[PDB]
Amino acid sequence: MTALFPYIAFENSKEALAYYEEVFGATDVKRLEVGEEQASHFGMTKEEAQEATMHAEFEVLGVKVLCSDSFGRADKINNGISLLIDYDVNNKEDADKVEAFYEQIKDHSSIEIELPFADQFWGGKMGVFTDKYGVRWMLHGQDY
Amino acid sequence: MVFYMTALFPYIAFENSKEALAYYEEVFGATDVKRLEVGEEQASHFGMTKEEAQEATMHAEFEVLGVKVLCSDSFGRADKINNGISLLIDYDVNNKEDADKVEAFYEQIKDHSSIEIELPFADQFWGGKMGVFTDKYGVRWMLHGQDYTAIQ
Ligand SMILES: [Zn+2]
Ligand SMILES: [Zn+2]
Ligand SMILES: [Zn+2]
Ligand SMILES: [Zn+2]
Repeated sequence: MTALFPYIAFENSKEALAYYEEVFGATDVKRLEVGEEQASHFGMTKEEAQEATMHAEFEVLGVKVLCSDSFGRADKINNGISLLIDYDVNNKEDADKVEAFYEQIKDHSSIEIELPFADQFWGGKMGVFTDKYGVRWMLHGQDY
Repeated sequence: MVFYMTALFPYIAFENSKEALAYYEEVFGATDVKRLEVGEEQASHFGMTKEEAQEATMHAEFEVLGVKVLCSDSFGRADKINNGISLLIDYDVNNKEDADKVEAFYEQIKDHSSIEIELPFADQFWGGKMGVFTDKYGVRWMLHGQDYTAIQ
């Protein structure tokens, strides 16, 4: 029923969505552009509107992230609020996906590794990194 | 046999999570508050006094409208909280139990002195409800009611 979603204000969500699709393996990408009619209403050209995003979404590791363009109204993305992806180390399907995702992302030039993804002394796995847009991601594997 | 599904949680870096947790308990009606303080033994390891460690938080959680928020102290390492990443609470307008809780929560929070209303919580032309506000810590919350009845 009730669910929480981060809602990110990107400078350009069109670019950011292509980045997550390529670097993070993001799936189910949906993007609502500023319509040709809406261009005049917002105060932009036909081309500027085609590049702009009203509302968007993408799934990373089966979790949904919502986003929209800043339109010069939002603050720059920082690490004050990080996105933690929690998974059960005893759920093979998810555990393998997290493994594959990290394997594919760990060496990427856009990714800044804060804590390499690894098994922690008291249990589970924990990894921390920041992407080129400044989003801080934390991968948290727990034993339930 | 029993497994949990993958879930996303915001992880907030507060200057003081102890204070912030009391604020959410009081102003937001936050429930299931759990706080792990810096232990007396850990104080020396962290480079702080016994008192400073009792006030400090290593890990914490709280529920608002049945959704979980994680947090920890900044310890001067994290950036100041802004609206680059907002927290959207999504619910069904046609689920009376949840709809009433969202209504009651908003009614209780709208007039508070800590709360800055960006968009009053209201029905939207194309369907559902939407409301937007920022708290004293700079967290931007969005309330979003969805109608799953087709337009046609
Ligand atoms: Zn959509
Ligand atoms: Zn852990
Ligand atoms: Zn806990
Ligand atoms: Zn809506």
